[PDB]
Amino acid sequence: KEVVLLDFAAALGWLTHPYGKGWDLMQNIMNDMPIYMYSVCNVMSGDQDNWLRTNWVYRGEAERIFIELKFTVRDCNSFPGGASSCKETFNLYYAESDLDYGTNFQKRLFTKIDTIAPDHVKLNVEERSVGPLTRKGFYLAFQDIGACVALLSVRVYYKK
Amino acid sequence: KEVVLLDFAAALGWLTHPYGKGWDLMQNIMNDMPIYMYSVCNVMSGDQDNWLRTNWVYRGEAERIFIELKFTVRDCNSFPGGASSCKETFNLYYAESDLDYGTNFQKRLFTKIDTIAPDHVKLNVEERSVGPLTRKGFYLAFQDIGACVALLSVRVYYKK
Repeated sequence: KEVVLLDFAAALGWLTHPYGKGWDLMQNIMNDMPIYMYSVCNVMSGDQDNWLRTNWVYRGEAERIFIELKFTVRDCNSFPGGASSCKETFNLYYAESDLDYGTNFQKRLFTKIDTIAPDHVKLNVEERSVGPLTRKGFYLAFQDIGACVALLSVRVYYKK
Repeated sequence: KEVVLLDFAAALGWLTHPYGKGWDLMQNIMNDMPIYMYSVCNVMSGDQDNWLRTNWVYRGEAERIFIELKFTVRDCNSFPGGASSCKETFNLYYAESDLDYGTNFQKRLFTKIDTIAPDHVKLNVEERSVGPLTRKGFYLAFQDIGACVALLSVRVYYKK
């Protein structure tokens, strides 16, 4: 039985560091129900280190969590003239905590789970897992290093 | 050889009728390069008839055009309490013209190509074609009938 801890597409207050110039919330709030997506596309600028951090998530009885990501990646060749700093990967991180950090964030406190690879707008579904988890809760975070990516769905579950 | 006539994700002025309450432009314009997507999610309201129309596209020497769509669909069961009017399909239309209609649009002047089916946020790639085309140009259009859908990529090409 999959027990869902987090389902982004189904409804957040996610932290972006930097705010504005890094990951950006895309939204349609003009219809019956909202569509939200975080994206980033600083493929020209170099030295990108853009962070997106989920809300705090309760661990409950989970020991191994599964993280399912759906996302687009635009290929670096599709940017005219060359995008020499463009990447087609991004990184998946997490941190455990017995307490809500609120808006406090430091990338150095997070532990890498994996580089996420796609293997001209390419659709992707990737799943990773991590455990054992032991604390009251945890955060996930996404580090962008200069890719052009829209996050469509983030689902975290464990198996009971 | 595929000759590309339209590539939405790679950069529009697309018409929405209705404007605001129908298809909505989602955008990230805060980074080096833009990410744009049209979406719609009026799954609660009933009697939806929302239109999104491309720019005018030159036919050139194309006779049969291929239309490649990438998109998400959120399942109707994922809306709590029941979404009795929710759909998981949308329709693909086109119209030929020797002249630019500008912002003029009438749905009755367009011809259906197909219902697009996906077969909780599901990723999709669908391709359809249509021809023979014979006029100076054409428009594509997307009719939403009450689904929750984000259009990620629209590519139109012909084979030379």
